[PDB]
This record gives sequence, C-alpha cells and structure tokens, in this order.
Amino acid sequence: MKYMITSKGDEKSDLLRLNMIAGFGEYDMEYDDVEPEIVISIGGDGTFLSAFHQYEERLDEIAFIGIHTGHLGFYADWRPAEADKLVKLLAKGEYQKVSYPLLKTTVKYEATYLALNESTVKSSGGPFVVDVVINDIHFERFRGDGLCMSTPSGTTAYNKSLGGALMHPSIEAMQLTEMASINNRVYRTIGSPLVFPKHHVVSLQPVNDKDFQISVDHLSILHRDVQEIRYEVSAKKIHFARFRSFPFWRRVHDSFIED
Amino acid sequence: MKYMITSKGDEKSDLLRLNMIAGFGEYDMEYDDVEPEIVISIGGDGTFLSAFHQYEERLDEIAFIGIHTGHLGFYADWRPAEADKLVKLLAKGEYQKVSYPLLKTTVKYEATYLALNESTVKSSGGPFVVDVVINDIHFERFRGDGLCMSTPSGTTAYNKSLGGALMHPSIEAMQLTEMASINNRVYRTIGSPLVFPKHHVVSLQPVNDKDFQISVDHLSILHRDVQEIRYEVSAKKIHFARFRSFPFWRRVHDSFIED
Amino acid sequence: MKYMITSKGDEKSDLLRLNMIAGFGEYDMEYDDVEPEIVISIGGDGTFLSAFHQYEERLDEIAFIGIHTGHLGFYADWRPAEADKLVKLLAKGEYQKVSYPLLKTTVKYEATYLALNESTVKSSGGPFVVDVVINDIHFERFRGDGLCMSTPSGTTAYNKSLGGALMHPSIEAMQLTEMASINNRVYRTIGSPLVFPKHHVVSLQPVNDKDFQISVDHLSILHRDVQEIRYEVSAKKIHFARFRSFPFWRRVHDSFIED
Amino acid sequence: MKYMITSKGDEKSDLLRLNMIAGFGEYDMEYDDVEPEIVISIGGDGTFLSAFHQYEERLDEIAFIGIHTGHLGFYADWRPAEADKLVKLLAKGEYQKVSYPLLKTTVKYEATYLALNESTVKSSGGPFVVDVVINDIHFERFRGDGLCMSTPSGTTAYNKSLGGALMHPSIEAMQLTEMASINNRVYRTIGSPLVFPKHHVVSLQPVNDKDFQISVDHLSILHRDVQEIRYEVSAKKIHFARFRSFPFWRRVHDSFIED
Ligand SMILES: Nc1ncnc2c1ncn2[C@@H]1O[C@H](COCC#Cc2nc3c(N)ncnc3n2[C@@H]2O[C@H](CO)[C@@H](O)[C@H]2OP(=O)(O)O)[C@@H](O)[C@H]1O
Ligand SMILES: Nc1ncnc2c1ncn2[C@@H]1O[C@H](COCC#Cc2nc3c(N)ncnc3n2[C@@H]2O[C@H](CO)[C@@H](O)[C@H]2OP(=O)(O)O)[C@@H](O)[C@H]1O
Ligand SMILES: Nc1ncnc2c1ncn2[C@@H]1O[C@H](COCC#Cc2nc3c(N)ncnc3n2[C@@H]2O[C@H](CO)[C@@H](O)[C@H]2OP(=O)(O)O)[C@@H](O)[C@H]1O
Ligand SMILES: Nc1ncnc2c1ncn2[C@@H]1O[C@H](COCC#Cc2nc3c(N)ncnc3n2[C@@H]2O[C@H](CO)[C@@H](O)[C@H]2OP(=O)(O)O)[C@@H](O)[C@H]1O
Repeated sequence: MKYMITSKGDEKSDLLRLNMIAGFGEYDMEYDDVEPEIVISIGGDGTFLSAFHQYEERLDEIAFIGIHTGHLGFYADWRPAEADKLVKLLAKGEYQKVSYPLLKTTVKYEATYLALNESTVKSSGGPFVVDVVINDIHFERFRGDGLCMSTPSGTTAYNKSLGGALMHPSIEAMQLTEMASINNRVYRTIGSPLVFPKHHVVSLQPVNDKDFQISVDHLSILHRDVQEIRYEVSAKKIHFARFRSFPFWRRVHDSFIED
Repeated sequence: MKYMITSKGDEKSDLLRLNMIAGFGEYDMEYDDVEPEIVISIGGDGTFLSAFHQYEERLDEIAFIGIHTGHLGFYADWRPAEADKLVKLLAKGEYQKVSYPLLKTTVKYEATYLALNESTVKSSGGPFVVDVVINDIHFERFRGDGLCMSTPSGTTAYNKSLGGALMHPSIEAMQLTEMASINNRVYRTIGSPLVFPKHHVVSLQPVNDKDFQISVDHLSILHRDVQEIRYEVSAKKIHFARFRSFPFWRRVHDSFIED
Repeated sequence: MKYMITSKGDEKSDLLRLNMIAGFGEYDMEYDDVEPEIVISIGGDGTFLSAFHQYEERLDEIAFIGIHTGHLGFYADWRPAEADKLVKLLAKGEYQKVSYPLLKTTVKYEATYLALNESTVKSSGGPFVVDVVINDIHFERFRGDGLCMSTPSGTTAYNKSLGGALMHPSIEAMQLTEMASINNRVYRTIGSPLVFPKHHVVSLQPVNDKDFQISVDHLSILHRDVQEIRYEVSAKKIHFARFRSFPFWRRVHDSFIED
Repeated sequence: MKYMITSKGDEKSDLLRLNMIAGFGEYDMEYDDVEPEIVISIGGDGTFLSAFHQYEERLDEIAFIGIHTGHLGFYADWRPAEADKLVKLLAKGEYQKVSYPLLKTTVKYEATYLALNESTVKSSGGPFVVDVVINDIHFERFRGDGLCMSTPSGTTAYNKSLGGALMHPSIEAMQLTEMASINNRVYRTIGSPLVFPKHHVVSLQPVNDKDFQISVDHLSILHRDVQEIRYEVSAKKIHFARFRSFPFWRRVHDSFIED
C-alpha cells in the first residue's frame, strides 16, 4: 500500500518518522506522498490538522493515523511506543476504519472549504455585526467579537473554550458558539450554543462592513467583499484507521479530567 | 377517531376545550380519555407535559397536539384562533406526524421512567457527590448541586438555564449539564455540557449518601436507598400531529429573540 | 491570654490539638472555651466556619487562626508543621491582625445572621420566584433555582461555582449570583453577578410561595411565612491573627492553579 | 464658566448642540474648547468616551455631562428634553459632582494611558500566551484569545459580555476577565473574573511573541516589542456634574431589564 508520514519537524518526531519508514521497508509498503492510501501524522493535533488539509482532496481514499510525541491529542492519540505495532498492522491491511463528520464552509463574494475542527468569523477592523440566517429565516442580528462553527471532534477545541457542548463524533452535526455577544436594549442574541443536524444551512450575512477574518482550522485569512458565509455538515468524512479501542469519552477524560 | 382534550383548568382553556368538543361533535369523532388516538392539550407547556405523562403507556398509538392560551410554548405552539381549523383537519386524518426523541431513566435500588424534557438528580439533605460512569468507564467524580440530563426538545428548558446547548429535536441524543460543580485541588469535573448519541449509557452512582431528589419532567420525588441512576436515549418516541410548518428554530427565535 | 482550640474530630486534628494545648501549657496562656481571645481551628475551612459561628457574638474580642490537616484552606491556611511556631508567637501577643468583611442577613416574618462565606435562598417545594429590590427600587423578578449573596472571602466558595467573580477581601462588598435563572418572553434577569458596596441593601421578596430554604454558611433551615430577606455588608468584621504573609491571590493560585 | 459641547455629528445631535449654545449665550458662560470647565457630550456612550479622551489631561478641572440622543447610555444618561434645564443649572454652578474610578495602563517596551471603560490585550498574529503576575508573584500562564481589565463603570460594557460582574462605580477596583482561555493538561487559568483593589498591580508579560493588539476604550493600536503591560487603579478620577438622582442600579435596570 502507498503511505506517507508527516512530522512536526522536531528531533523526536523526525527520528520516529525515519524509524517507521525503516520498519515499513520490511513489508510490501511503498512511500508515496502524492497518492498515499495511509497518512501518518507524528507530532500533535496541529500536525494532524495540517496532514488532513494537505490531502483533503483525496479524503475518500486515505485512512489517517495520528501519533503524539508530546501530550495526548484527540487526533494524535497513539503513543510513540506503539509505532512498531502500528507498522505491522498497517502493512497487513484489513483494519477497521472510523469516520468523523466534517464542516463545509462556503464563502460567497464562491470558495468552499472543509474543516475538521471549526470555522470562525471575526471582525477585521472595527465592530462585528452579522445577520444569522437559519434555513433562509432570519434568526438573530449578532454583534460582538465573532462566531464559531464546530464539528463534533472540534467541540473539544475552540468550541470548548467558548462554552460549547462536547459532542460524540458519531453524531452528524455542527455547533455554533458566540464570542462575546452584546445584549442590551438594541441587540439580542440567543446566547446558548446551537447544535444543527445534517442539511441545515446557517448563513452569516454582513450588515455594514464586508471585510472579516475567516478561519478554517489553523488557516486564517482576511476575506474582502464577502457577501455571505454558509455552514452545513459536509457530505464528506475523514477516515481513521482503527488500531484498537480508545473511546472518545476516555480521550475526553484523559485530556481534561486526569491521566 | 377517539380523542380527548386536557385543560389547564382556567376559564380560557376550559371554554376553548368545550368549544372544540362541540366542533368535534360535528364529525365522526368520539371523545374517549381511556384509549384516545388524538390527545389535545390546552394551556401551556406544563399542561402538555402532564398530558404526555397521563398517556405515556400508549405513546405509539397517540398523536399529541398543544394549544397555548398564554404565551407561545415549545410543545403548545398553536394559537386558540386556529382551534376550529385544527378540529377540521384532525377529523379528516391523513395529517403527517413528527416524532421527538425521549429520555429513558432507570433507577436501581428497578423503576424506569420516560422524560420529554429532562431528568435531574439533586442532593436531598447535605452534599451531593456522585461518580459519573459513561459506558462502564468512570468519567468523573462530581461534587456540587446536581446534574441534568435533557432530551433535544428539553434543551430549551432547564438545560438552557444551566448553559446547555440548544439541539434540534431531529437529533437522537441526550445532553448532560452540571449544576454548580466544585472544582479545586480535590474535585475535577468536565464543566462543559456533554451530548451523547443513542446506545450510550450514563450511570450516576452514589459515593456516600444514597438519598437524592430525582426529577422526571415536573415530577420530583425523594428516592431512598438508590444504588444507581441510568440514562439513555429511549427507543420510544413522542408523536405530534403535524398541522403546518412551524420550524424548531423559528420557535426558538419567537420565544427568546423576539415575536 | 485565654485561648481555645476546636478540632475536626479525626485522629490527626485531635492529636495536633492536644499537642498545641501542651505547648501552650508552657506559657502564660489559659484554656477557656467560654471567653477566649484566641480561637484556633484545626481541620478544614468547614471546621473554621463552625468555630466562627460558635463565637460570633464575641467577634470583636477574638483573633481567629486556622490550621489545615488536610488540603490547603482559605481560612485554614497554616500547615500542621507550623503549629509549634504558632504556639510561641500566639503566646507573646503583639502579632498583627487582619479583618475580613461579613454579610448581614435579616429575615422578616425579625432574625439577623452573620455569614463568613455566603447566604443563599432556594425554593423549598416548587418554583422559586422572588422580586429583587435594590435600595428600595424594584430591580428584577427572578425565577429559577435560587440566589447567592457572598462575602469577599466567600467568593472562592459557592460564588465561584456559580460564575461569580473572585474579590480581594480588603474590598468591603457583597456579591449576588444567580442559580439557573429562566429567561424568556415572560421573565428577565440581569444574568451577570452583581457587586454591591457598603450601605447598599438588597431585599428579596416573595411573589407567591412564602416558604424557602435559607442558608447561612453551612447552616440551612426551612423558614416559614417569610416576608423579606435583606442583605447588606455587616458593620462587624472577623479578625485573623496575622502570623506571616500569605497573600490572598497566592492562596487562590495554590488552591485552583497549582501547588 | 468655560464650557464646550461635542456632538456625535448627526442631524439630531448637531442641532441640539446649537440650541444649547444659544441657551448658554443667555448666561455668563463662555464657549471654550481649549480650557473648558464643563464638557457636554451629545450622542451616545461612544461620543462620551471620545470627549473624555479629548480632555483627559485636564480631568481634575472638568465636570462631564452626557446627553443621549439615541438609546439610554451609562455615561450619556440625560434625555434631550432636559437640555434646557441642564443649561440653567450648569450656568449657576453649585451643582454637586460625582467621581468614578479610572484604570491606569502602563506599556513598557514606557507609555501610560487612562481608560474609562477598559483596556484589553489580544493576539496580533497567531497564538496569545501571556504570564499573569499579581503584585510580583506569578499567578497563571494564560493561553487564549485575550484579557480584559475593566473599570467599575466599564463593567457594563465589554466586561459584561465576557461574563464579568457588574460593580457599583463607588467601589475603587478593577476587574480582569478572560477571553476564550484554553484549559487542558498543558495550560491552567482561574476562569473566574478577578476583582482587584487599589494599589494592586497586575502585570502581563510575553512568553514568545512580543507583538499584541492593545486597546484602551475605543482606541486600538498594534504595539511592537512590548515587554510588559501593567494595570492598576488610577489615582485620577473622572468627575460628572450631578444634575439629579439617577442611581447606577436603575441605569442597569433600564438598560438590560426593561424601560
Ligand atoms: N482561544 C482558543 N481556545 C481554544 N482553542 C483554540 C483557541 N484558538 C484557537 N484554538 C484551536 O486551535 C486550533 C489550531 O491549532 C492546531 C490545533 C489543534 C487542536 N485540535 C484539538 C481538538 N480537536 N481537541 C482538543 N484540542 C485540540 N487542539 C489543541 O489546541 C491547541 C492549539 O490551539 C493545542 O493544544 C492543540 O493540541 P496539540 O497540537 O498541542 O496536540 C483551531 O482549530 C482551534 O480549534
Ligand atoms: N431553574 C429552571 N430553569 C429553567 N427551567 C426550569 C427550571 N426548573 C425547572 N424548569 C423546567 O420546568 C419544567 C416543569 O415545568 C413545566 C414545564 C415546562 C417547559 N418545558 C419547556 C421547554 N421544553 N422549552 C421551553 N420552556 C419550557 N417550559 C417552560 O418552563 C417554565 C416552567 O419551568 C414555564 O415557562 C414553561 O412554559 P409554560 O408551561 O408557561 O408554557 C421542567 O421540565 C424543567 O425543564
Ligand atoms: N455547589 C457548591 N459549590 C461550591 N461550594 C459550595 C456548594 N454548595 C455549598 N458550598 C459551600 O460549602 C460551604 C459549607 O461547607 C463548609 C465549607 C467551606 C469552604 N469555604 C471555602 C472558601 N471560602 N473558599 C473556598 N473553598 C471553601 N470551602 C470548601 O468548600 C467545600 C465544601 O462545600 C470544601 O472543600 C470546603 O473546604 P474544606 O472544609 O475541605 O477545607 C458553604 O459556605 C458554601 O460556600
Ligand atoms: N464584544 C464586545 N461586547 C461588548 N462591548 C464591547 C465589545 N467590544 C467592544 N465593546 C465596548 O465598546 C467600547 C467602545 O465603543 C464605544 C462605547 C461604549 C459603551 N460604553 C458602555 C458602558 N460603559 N456600559 C454599557 N454600554 C456601553 N457602551 C456601548 O457599547 C456599544 C459599543 O461597543 C454601544 O452600544 C455603546 O453604547 P452607545 O455608544 O450606542 O451609547 C469599548 O470600550 C468596549 O467596552
């Protein structure tokens, strides 16, 4: 099978990468970073997010694996000590796969993006006012610092810091959280996080300024003359190679409660 | 068809009830409060919750309808002015039905209950400490005022006041929120609301005191010698007669944003 | 000087108490639990709160000291290893004193209480609705689980779990936090914690039910036919014997950040 | 007396300004925008904030007055209908004055600023990590979107949207709130708002990046090679001309509860 390995670039991750390549050399496995069917990320969740976006046009043909050489990650959830066992079981194939939902972001001026964690919209220069439209009905006029739309696996990241709920990634949904909303006699927002099912479309529309900072995972670019930002659960999914059982709620416990 | 009408009991709801019965008398419709196939609640969401529990053993054979004679409700979402149109379309049948998920609560000392809004566990006398177990793995030791497990349609009720997310009721899930959790060098909880899919089981287990106040919707009873409280999405669903399109997110907007 | 020592009652605290009494026996110090001028609490913050209330009628004549035989406390902030040094410096006198503000609670049916942490008002049986009146002007009609009025040193306790601010105890103020307030088309509360200076009077007044559960620190009693609950910063203060410098913000850091 | 009037610049505020100048022309009152002793702001709270900063070097010699030609403001709290009565009572003098505390911000690379609402520190490009030091002791390493330090009268503004407490402006304090803090196995922050008395110094210190966006009220500038940001309650105060009794808590009620 064709495989590739990305590295955070520090000494630990690079040497683990070279060792796994050597281990793969003892099997019917070909290193190919153009059309791999297995993508191994060695580093942290940030390294994994970059590997996902490096290959987001071949998502249906790739099984992803994350190894954490630092603290436990939610995508980088296997320890370096297990790398030799990962080489053997990856080479045999026949492992199971698990799929997590993704967020589709459409920016009309169109450009479309996939997020594994979230997409956010923030004020560029000055106040941030957007009309929030849900399935073509005007829901609220938001004024504040910004808005965050999270995938299920993204709920443990930015979403969590904004008061959002943690959602098991088997649920096909997206979650919208507020950043420092104003509420007074003029403006009124819902306050609570909002959780949307598949096929629901949330549209952000400018009121005055048409320039915002729009993020998709780690990528953050200033977008000019934007007329609309549309969010919906993607029809595409990210696929993980299933090594063993590491339940989502145990990863939550190990990351935030104790380990 | 067999039908029954429950009333909040004030002048407005009682006379609307008598008028609808008279209107139903002009059709092939029989008043039966033992085995109705249509249950109409006239009052508020509290009146509707009582109608649901009056007939929770025949849920699969009943279509519920709520009329609000006060402010707009989330279950009582039709106005008294539409009552004559409701009589005509209910008598013809062939209306569509919509189903919302329910929460199954099991109390072991077993007793099982269904909630349309939520079930909560609170301290009876003294401090509240419970071990939270998710799918048989210990997740956290909670110390504080209590815990709330909400259905999707319950998310706009107690859940909302506790910081929970609002979830569209097409999502088959339950949501767990904390009430005033202690977090210091001794105890540690997740803080965030937790959203669980079907077939996930959340178990609350006593640490010292075995007496708690357990609520299911409006019913709140003191339960002695409790050994466990188990939550999971019910296999049963409540069925609403679908009169017209009143989207969930519009009901959210009308109730909390403006109307 | 007259002194007394209270104990949590476990083996550790009792034997530390007996050892300190023996150490005090080597000085001009008399054990008196009727009119002590020095009150030493050995246990935790709960033990200290009970010592404060045991002697709250002689607050102006007592310097309090707390020793924690378990985890660090905010009132019980000296370690057992320092007990022999505490005996020597307490016997000499001439130590400095520090004073923390207290909360005066008046319950009219009058009865008055002093709180070192907080006083709370909760629903007894059924819904909790109270009118909140600030300096005789109606501020809000609160509906929800209850309200909490905290001293500065209480802000790290119940107040913290309810989202309240942590206030340095040199500030003469009280802080009001909400417990699970309802906000919809009917009811409207401020949401935010409220911080009041001296001489401001916050009055809670019943709307329907006149029975509530009222707490003052660890004491919680059901109060019948209550017509009003009045909160204001007390003119009385608790006095601590100042052993050395242990800044409030360092106690916050050691308790909640790391130690 | 020397007076000046600033205007939001819309038709309503400009014509009200010209009418008040005409009214002042009937008294011993001289228009001077260089050394006024009375500064009248006509517009909203934003207009008032700009008037404060236009004259922040003569604060001890100026009494400020705010008139709101739109919705009620917290500084612009008098209605246009009262303008003719304001002219008469301002011309006589002998009115009372009320003083609100201010926040002193020191930026070391030094530059010092006064805030009437708040000062905030946010990430410029990339992640935001700062060490928080309280009275020279390291309190926490904050990672997240930013931090906000509010005056008492600022607590109803940005501070409120970030979960901060509302503080009566007679309290000489400042309040620190977090913006989307990360909390996991790596980082740990207090979470709660922090309220500091006079003479307490809160210092923000860079960890990696030394470039941040620093705001003081409406002014927001990018500051390069910053080594420290120091916050403390200013020794200076803003003085308002006291027209009549409009209590702070009533302004809170009228702005956020109902009016
Ligand atoms: N104010 C804010 N509060 C919270 N989060 C904020 C935030 N601003 C931005 N963000 C998040 O940063 C992401 C971009 O940085 C790469 C990443 C990531 C990531 N993914 C997850 C996830 N799914 N669950 C849990 N932790 C996750 N991290 C970890 O977040 C940290 C980096 O932020 C590191 O500890 C990562 O772990 P590691 O790389 O060290 O292993 C964005 O996508 C956004 O979510
Ligand atoms: N501290 C607390 N904060 C918030 N909620 C609290 C709460 N303690 C208890 N509860 C909720 O009470 C329920 C029991 O009272 C009957 C009901 C109901 C109900 N259902 C919903 C729903 N799905 N969405 C939105 N509003 C709903 N209400 C409305 O809540 C109010 C009554 O509480 C009335 O306005 C009801 O509207 P009406 O009857 O006047 O039409 C419990 O089940 C629990 O949820
Ligand atoms: N849902 C709730 N969330 C949070 N707090 C809640 C709460 N319900 C009630 N409460 C608080 O209990 C108090 C009554 O119990 C005695 C006490 C105390 C106390 N004082 C302080 C303080 N000033 N700062 C910080 N920790 C403090 N504790 C510690 O709280 C714990 C006991 O609750 C123990 O760890 C105590 O430490 P220790 O005894 O083990 O040393 C009430 O007064 C109320 O505040
Ligand atoms: N995410 C955010 N969430 C909340 N607030 C945020 C914020 N980002 C920035 N800010 C605040 O803006 C200020 C700069 O804009 C000028 C101002 C002001 C102001 N002062 C107060 C005050 N003391 N109490 C209550 N409302 C106040 N406003 C009103 O806020 C609105 C403008 O933001 C207008 O309604 C103002 O009213 P008006 O001008 O229409 O009369 C900053 O200083 C900061 O506080």
